[PDB]
Amino acid sequence: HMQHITVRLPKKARAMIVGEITNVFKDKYPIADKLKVIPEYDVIEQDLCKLLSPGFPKQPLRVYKFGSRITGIGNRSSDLDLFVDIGNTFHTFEHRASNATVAKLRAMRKFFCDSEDWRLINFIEQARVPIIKTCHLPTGIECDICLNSMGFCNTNLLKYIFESQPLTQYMCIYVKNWLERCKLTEQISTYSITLMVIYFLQLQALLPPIAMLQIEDAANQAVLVGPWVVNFAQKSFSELGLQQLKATVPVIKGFLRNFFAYFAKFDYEHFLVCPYIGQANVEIAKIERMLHARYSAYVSDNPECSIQLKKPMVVQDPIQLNHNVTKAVTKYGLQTFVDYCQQTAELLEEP
Repeated sequence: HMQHITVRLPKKARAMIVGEITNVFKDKYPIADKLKVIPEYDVIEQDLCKLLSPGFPKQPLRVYKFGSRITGIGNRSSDLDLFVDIGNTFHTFEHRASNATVAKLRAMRKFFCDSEDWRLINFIEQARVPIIKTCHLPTGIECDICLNSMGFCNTNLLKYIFESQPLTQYMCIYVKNWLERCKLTEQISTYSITLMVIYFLQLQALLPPIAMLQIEDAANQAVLVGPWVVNFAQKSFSELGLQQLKATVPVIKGFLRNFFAYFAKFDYEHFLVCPYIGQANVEIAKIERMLHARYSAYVSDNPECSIQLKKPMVVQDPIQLNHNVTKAVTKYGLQTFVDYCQQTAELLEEP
């Protein structure tokens, strides 16, 4: 659509970008760090167990917290994501929820509804990942409750990445806020652009390929959720041979300029963002042959569950390798993102 005219960067974004990088982080980073762990979360998880256990007597029940609060890029308005594991379902993968999973979520709904400690906000059973959205009234924190473990698994990977290489965390706080000010979150999520930051830094030799953390040998076995390897070697970057930078304003600004310039000129027709492989120029035409043998076997028995590559923008989840997290980005949404990237890189320059 008017592909010959650049989509103008929104003024709400422009003001943030041309304003000092300091003001971006002065409050936001300390807040995000603090929100990795606060006692409110223990209250939420204790209340969730007490609420739901009677509904599932004799089954084990464990609560796993995840999402932006837990990884260190949240703010006070952020939700908290919770995987409720009833009956040791952690290692079970369902690309689309099973009838059994849906029946469980439907049963859980009335508990939040009847309970005075919880306000039911929405019940979403048609999504790829069905969720219950509910406010925990004693803390006021909005919670997304799901029934599979993949988000928790990628949260733990992000936490390792952010703690090892804090530049990654600063960059993700910045680009999260940039997406919001650009009004792009309908199309590109915080998690998607987090994977884009990770991939970009892998290309700079500042983060390992995820595949390199998941070598399967005598010393290292996989934790499998269905066909997906969800654990990783928690090696020091010293051992990996990767330098660990101190995030300063000038360091952050230079890496952000290069991030936006890179994705402004990325060839989305032929290549995908691929933190699994962590190397430059990963071809859409080749990725499905570059994955572990479990992927090929999984698609054989689930032929409609292969990664969706016939899409404008391909960003592959590094653990759930059949998931293009940007599969809903349209041609015009991608043009908009590219144009906003181009204009942001321009405003971060300083000859």
